[PDB]
Amino acid sequence: QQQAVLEQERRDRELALRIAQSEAELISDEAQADLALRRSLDSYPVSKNDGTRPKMTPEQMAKEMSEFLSRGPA
Repeated sequence: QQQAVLEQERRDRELALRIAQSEAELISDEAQADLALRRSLDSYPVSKNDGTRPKMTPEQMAKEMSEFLSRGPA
């Protein structure tokens, strides 16, 4: 198991050191940008499908005022 605990230990330190030295140096911005790009699944733009377009229809203003008047005191 030596080879295991050995390469595992040495490696562990190496990486850990890279992340510590990198994050501490804040030079490895490429990683953040990448992970951020892959993490931003919402990369795609917005898609209208609810009808939130200008012009308040009777139903809208009605739902707003109705919901407003009906709420509570303070």
